[PDB]
Amino acid sequence: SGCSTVDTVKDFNKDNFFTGSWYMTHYKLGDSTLEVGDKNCTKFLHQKTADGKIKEVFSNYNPNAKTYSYDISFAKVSDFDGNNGKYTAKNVIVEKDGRKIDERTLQVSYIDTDYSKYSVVHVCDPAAPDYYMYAVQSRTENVKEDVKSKVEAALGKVGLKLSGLFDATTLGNKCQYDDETLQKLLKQSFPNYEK
Repeated sequence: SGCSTVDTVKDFNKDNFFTGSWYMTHYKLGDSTLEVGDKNCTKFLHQKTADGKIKEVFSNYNPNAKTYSYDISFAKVSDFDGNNGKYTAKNVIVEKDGRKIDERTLQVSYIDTDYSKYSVVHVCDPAAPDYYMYAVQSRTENVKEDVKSKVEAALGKVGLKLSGLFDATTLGNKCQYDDETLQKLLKQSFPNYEK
């Protein structure tokens, strides 16, 4: 019980992964049937800087409530497990302006990625294992048709199929992403979490 350990991408290229932005297209969150409050449109921006810091800023938009939530993962190259797509991050839930609301530790496991199109991840809180997430992620709002099977294989490894996940792209026509806040918080200094 607790957080599941999943095999991860071998030879993780941080520099090509932690650049630009990603969209979360499909996902499973916990064991229970998904409620409308957990049906969100998520986009995140990240960056790895020379100092070795990794930073990821999430915009989570719930079309049903027309509300945004924001969180930021902070990690350092030295939090990664060797050369695998695996690491621990301090994830902070914040307001638009970056004020801390709550914080937790996440274990992030990249099951697979080709860097330029898609990634498949497992995220889990070692202190709240009932909060686990398996997610499909894309450089575009939809996963590009020509990698749909390369993705479905990855999900295969973890006992899942794409159709077995919430398709966030059913929200699409109502999906919104707070690019302004994303850009602003990425640049913004967080001395309580940097280092």
